[PDB]
Amino acid sequence: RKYFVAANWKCNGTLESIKSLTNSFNNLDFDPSKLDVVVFPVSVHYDHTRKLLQSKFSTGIQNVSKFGNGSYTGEVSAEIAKDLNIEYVIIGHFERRKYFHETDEDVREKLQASLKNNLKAVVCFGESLEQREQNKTIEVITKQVKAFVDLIDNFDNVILVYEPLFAIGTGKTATPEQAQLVHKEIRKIVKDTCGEKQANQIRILYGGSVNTENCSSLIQQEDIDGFLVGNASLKESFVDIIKSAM
Amino acid sequence: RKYFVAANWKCNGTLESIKSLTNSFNNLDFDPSKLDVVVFPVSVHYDHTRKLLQSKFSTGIQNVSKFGNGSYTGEVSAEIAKDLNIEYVIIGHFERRKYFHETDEDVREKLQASLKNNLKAVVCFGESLEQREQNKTIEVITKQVKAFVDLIDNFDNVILVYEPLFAIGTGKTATPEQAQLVHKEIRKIVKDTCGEKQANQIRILYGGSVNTENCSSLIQQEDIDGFLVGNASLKESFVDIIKSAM
Repeated sequence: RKYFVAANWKCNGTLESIKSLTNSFNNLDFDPSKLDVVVFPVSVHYDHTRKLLQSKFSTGIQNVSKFGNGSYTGEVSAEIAKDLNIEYVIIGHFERRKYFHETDEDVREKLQASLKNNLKAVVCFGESLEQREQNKTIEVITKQVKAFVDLIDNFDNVILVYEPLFAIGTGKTATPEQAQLVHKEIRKIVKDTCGEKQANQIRILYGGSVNTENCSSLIQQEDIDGFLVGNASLKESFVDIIKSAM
Repeated sequence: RKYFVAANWKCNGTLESIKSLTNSFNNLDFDPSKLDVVVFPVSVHYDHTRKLLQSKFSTGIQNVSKFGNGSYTGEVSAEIAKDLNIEYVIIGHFERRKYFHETDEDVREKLQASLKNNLKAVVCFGESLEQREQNKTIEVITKQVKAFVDLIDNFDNVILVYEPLFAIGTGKTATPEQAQLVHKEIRKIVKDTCGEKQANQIRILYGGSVNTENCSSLIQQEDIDGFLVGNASLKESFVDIIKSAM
C-alpha cells in the first residue's frame, strides 16, 4: 500500500509565498513511484503552482462541480479538469459540507463525475463533536462512506480521508490510537461492500490536525496510509512531514 | 457613461477552444478607454485566457469567497484575486443563487470583501417568473439591490446586472421596453439611496439572453449600459455584439 501525503493549501497563498514554498518542496528528494505527494493549491493558483513544482509532485484542485460543462457560473467541471490534466480533486471536505451545504448526494455525484473523467479523488468524511459524544461515530461514518463507496471501480484512484471534526477547533485532540480504530472500521466497511482485495488496496488518510510533531506516530498506525495536511502544508517544515512517510 | 460588455463563459471551454476564441476576439479593433470589454473564464482557465487576450480586454473571475484567506477549501478570496491582479468578479449570478444557495447576505459580504480589496464587481440580481406573475418585480429587485447598494463607495467599480429570470428557460422573452422599465427603476433606486450623481454614473447591464440579433435594440435603451453575455460569448460572433456598443 503506497503512502499518500497531500497538502491542502485551502484558501491561502500569493504568487510569492507559493514560489518560495514550492522551492523548498522541490529540494526534498523522494521517489514518486514509492510515495504519492499531492499539492492542492487554489484554483487560480493551479497553473502557477504546477509550473513551479517538479514532476515528482502531483497537483489537484480543492473542489469540482457535480454538474458537467454548461451554465453553472463559478464552477469547475471534471471535463475541464481532465482537459487541463489536473490529476486529483478533493471532494466532501468538511469545510465545504459545513460552509457550502455540500451533502452526501453531492459527494456522490461529484465522485461519479470525477471518475467518469479519469480524475483521481480524495474523498473526505467524518463526524462532528456532537455526533461523537452521542456515540454515533461508526454510524455516521458508515452512512457517509456508503453514500459513494459503491462507485469506486479502481481502488488506486480513490483515496479516503477521515476528518475527525470533533477535534478540529474544539479544544480536543485525536490520538493515533483513536484514529486507528476509526480507520480500521472505515476499511472494514470497504471490505464488506467491495471486497478484501479492494479494502487492502485503498488508502485511508488522516485528515485531522497533522504537524511535524505527531505525523510519525499517526503514519505508524496500521490503517493510516498518510494524511491530508492543513496549515502545516503552508510551511517549509511540511517536507519533514513527507519524510515521516519515506 | 461608459458602455460595458462582458463575456460570462460560465462553466465552458477547453484550452483549445479558448485559444481559438480569444484569437477572434483579439482581431476586433476597439479603444478600451471608450468601451469596457470583460471576459470571465473558468478560474482554472484565468491564466491561460489572460495571456491569450490582449490588454484591451479586461478579465475577471465568475465568483469570489465571502471569507478572506484561511480554512475555506475550494474558495477563492478577494485577497488572492488582488494578488493576481484580477480586475473583476461576478457576484450573485442567479446560477449561484439557484444551485449554490447564495443569498443576498452572501452577496453583501462578497461585495464588501471585493471592494475592500480593490476589485471591481459585477453584481447580479433579478426576479423569477413566479415573482413576475405576481407583479412583484420592482419589489423583489428593490429588496435585492438595497441589500448591498449602501456599500458602493465608487460608482465606477461596481456594475449592476439585471437578470430577468422569468425569461430564462421559461419559453418567454424579455423585450427591450420591458428591460428598460426595470433598468430605470433600478437606477431610480440608486438615485434615492445614493444620490443622482452616483445613479447616472453606475452602469446597469442587461443579463438576459443576448445575441447578435437583439443586442442593438437593447443597448439603444436609455438605462441599459451593456450586457453580461452568456452562450453568445462562446462564439466568434461575440465580436459583433461588442461592435453594437462601439
